[PDB]
Amino acid sequence: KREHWATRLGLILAMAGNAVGLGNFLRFPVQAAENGGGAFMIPYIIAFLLVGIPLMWIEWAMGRYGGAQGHGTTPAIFYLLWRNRFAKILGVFGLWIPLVVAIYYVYIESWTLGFAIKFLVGLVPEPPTDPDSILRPFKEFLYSYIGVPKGDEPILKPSLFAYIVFLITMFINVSILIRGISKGIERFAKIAMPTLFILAVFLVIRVFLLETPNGTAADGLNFLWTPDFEKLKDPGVWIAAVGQIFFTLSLGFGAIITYASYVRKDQDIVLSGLTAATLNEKASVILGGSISIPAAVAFFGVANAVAIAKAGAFNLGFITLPAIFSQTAGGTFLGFLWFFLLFFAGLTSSIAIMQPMIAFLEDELKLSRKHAVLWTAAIVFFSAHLVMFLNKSLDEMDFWAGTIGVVFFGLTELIIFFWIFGADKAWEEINRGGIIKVPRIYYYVMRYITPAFLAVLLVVWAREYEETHWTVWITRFYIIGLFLFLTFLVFLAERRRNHES
Ligand SMILES: CCCCCCCCO[C@@H]1O[C@H](CO)[C@@H](O)[C@H](O)[C@H]1O
Ligand SMILES: CCCCCCCCO[C@@H]1O[C@H](CO)[C@@H](O)[C@H](O)[C@H]1O
Ligand SMILES: CCCCCCCCO[C@@H]1O[C@H](CO)[C@@H](O)[C@H](O)[C@H]1O
Ligand SMILES: CCCCCCCCO[C@@H]1O[C@H](CO)[C@@H](O)[C@H](O)[C@H]1O
Ligand SMILES: CCCCCCCCO[C@@H]1O[C@H](CO)[C@@H](O)[C@H](O)[C@H]1O
Ligand SMILES: CC(C)C[C@H](N)C(=O)O
Ligand SMILES: [Br-]
Ligand SMILES: [Br-]
Ligand SMILES: [Br-]
Ligand SMILES: [Br-]
Ligand SMILES: [Br-]
Ligand SMILES: [Br-]
Ligand code: NA
Ligand code: NA
Repeated sequence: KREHWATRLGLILAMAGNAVGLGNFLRFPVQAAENGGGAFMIPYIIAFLLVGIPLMWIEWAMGRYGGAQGHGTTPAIFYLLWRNRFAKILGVFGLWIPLVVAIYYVYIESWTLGFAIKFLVGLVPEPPTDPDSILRPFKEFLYSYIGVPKGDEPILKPSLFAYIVFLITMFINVSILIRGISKGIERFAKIAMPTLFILAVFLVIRVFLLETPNGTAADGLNFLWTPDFEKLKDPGVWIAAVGQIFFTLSLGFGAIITYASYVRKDQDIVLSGLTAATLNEKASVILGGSISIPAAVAFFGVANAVAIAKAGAFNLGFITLPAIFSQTAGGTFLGFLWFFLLFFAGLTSSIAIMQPMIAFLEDELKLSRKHAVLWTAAIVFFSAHLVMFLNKSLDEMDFWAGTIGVVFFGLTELIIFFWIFGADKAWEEINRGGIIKVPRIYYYVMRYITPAFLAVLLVVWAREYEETHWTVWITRFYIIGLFLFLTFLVFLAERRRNHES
C-alpha cells in the first residue's frame, strides 16, 4: 500500500518539474557565459551523455526497486542493495542533501514570487542612458529585499515583505505536498509545466526582437553556440559542466529516487527517464539559454555580458534583466512574466527536494502524510532563518550540499547499485518493464566510464579548489548537526523496525 503516479504523463511532467528549475534559468546562463559560451557547450553535452543519462536511469531503477518494498529513501534503499550498517549511514546523505538544498532553495524561490508580485503591481524602481544610472535602482531594489549588509557585519536584514512572502511560499509548497503524490505533485505538474513552457517560449520570442546599438539577441545566441576548442583542456570548464549536469538534472539529491519509488514495479523507467532528462536539457539549452544572455548581449554587447555573468549568480536574473526590461515597452509586465516563470520553475523543484524527508517520515517512522509534511515544513522553515539572516550562509550550504555533496553522492549510489549490488542485477533491474532498452554501450559507461569520470573530477576538486570568514563555521556547525539529527532518526527507524519485527 503506497501512493503511485496516476498517469504516465503526470509522472513525466512531475519528473521534469523536478529537474527543470532555477537551475536552467539562473545558473545555466551564467555558467555557460563564465566559461566562454560555446566553449562550455561541448563538455556540457558530453557530460549529459556520459554522466547525466546513465545516472538518471540508475536513480529511477533504485527508486522503483525500493518503492516495491515500501522504501523511498536512500538509507533504506542503500541497505537493501547492500546489507551493511555503513550503507544506512551513507544513505543519510540522501535526506541531508535535499534538505539542506531545500533550506536555501525555497528562500530564493520566494524572491521570484515577491518580485513578481511587485512587478505586476508596479512597485518596481523607475530608472531615469548612463548604464550605471539604470542598473543602480535595481541593484538597490534587490539589496533592500534581502537586506544585504551595508556595514562590516555579515548580517542580512530581509524586508518584512520579503519575510512574509517566504511564509506564503512555504505555505504554497505545503498545500501541494500535503495532498500527496497524485493529487498534489502530479496535479500540480500538469498545470505548471505547460504554463512554464508557454511563458518561456513567449519570453524567448520577445527577447529575439531585442535590438539596440550594442547588439541584438542574435549576437547573444552566437556567443552561446560558437565552439572554442582551446578551453577543452581546462579542468575548470569540465568541472563547471559536470557540476551543472548534476544540479540541473537533480542528480545526487536523492530526489529522482524518491519520486521513482512511487512508480509501479512494472511501469517503464527507461523511456520515461530518458524523456524527463531530455525535457530538462531542452528547457535549458533552448529556453533558459535564449533569454538572459541574448537580452544582456543585446544591451551591452558581449564583453559586458560575460562581465555581468561573472559579477554574481543573482545579478543577471534579479538586477540586470529587470533593468533591461525597464528599458523596453511593456517591460514591467515583461519582468512579471520572468519572475512568475522562475517561481513556477522553482516551486515544482522545491517540492521535489522536500519529498525525500516526507517520504522517510512516512515510510520509516510510519508518520502520516499530514504530519510528515508539516514536520518537514517546520524543519525547513526554521533552518531557513540561517540563510535569510546570515550573509554567505547560502553560499556555504550550496557548496557542501549542492556542489560537493551531490557529486560524491552520485558516485556513491552508482558504486553501491552497479558494483556492490551487482552490475548485471543492476542492468536487469534498469531494463525491466522497459518500453525501450538501454543501449548496450551504456552498460560499460555505467560500470566504468561514469564512475571513472566522476572519480577524476572529485580528485581535481579536493586538490585544486582557509580563505573564508569565521561565520562559515556557524553554518557548517549547524548543517553537521542536521546530519546527526538525521542519523539519529535512521537509528530510531531501524529500532521501531526491530520491535515491529
Ligand atoms: C526484512 C526487511 C528487509 C530489510 C530492509 C527494510 C528496512 C530498511 O533498512 C532500514 O530501514 C529503516 C526503516 O525501517 C530505515 O530508515 C533505515 O534507514 C534502514 O536502515
Ligand atoms: C521560528 C524561528 C524564529 C526565530 C526568529 C525570527 C525573527 C523574524 O522576525 C521578523 O523578521 C523580519 C525580516 O527582517 C522583520 O521584517 C520582522 O519585523 C521581524 O519581526
Ligand atoms: C502578498 C501580500 C504581501 C503583504 C506584505 C506587506 C509588507 C508590509 O511592509 C511595510 O510596507 C510599507 C509600504 O510599502 C512600508 O512602508 C513599511 O515600512 C513596510 O514595513
Ligand atoms: C531503541 C528503540 C527505538 C524506539 C524509538 C521509536 C521511534 C518512534 O516512532 C514511532 O514508532 C511507532 C511504533 O510502531 C510508530 O507507530 C510511529 O508511527 C513512529 O513514529
Ligand atoms: C542563526 C539565524 C538567526 C535567526 C534569528 C534572527 C532574529 C531577528 O531579530 C530581529 O530581526 C529584525 C529584522 O532584521 C530586527 O528588526 C529586530 O531588531 C531583531 O531583533
Ligand atoms: C535542487 C534541484 C531541485 C535543482 C533543480 N534540478 C534545478 O536545477 O533548479
Ligand atoms: Br542546465
Ligand atoms: Br551560478
Ligand atoms: Br521590499
Ligand atoms: Br564579526
Ligand atoms: Br509597464
Ligand atoms: Br502520524
Ligand atoms: Na521546477
Ligand atoms: Na534544471
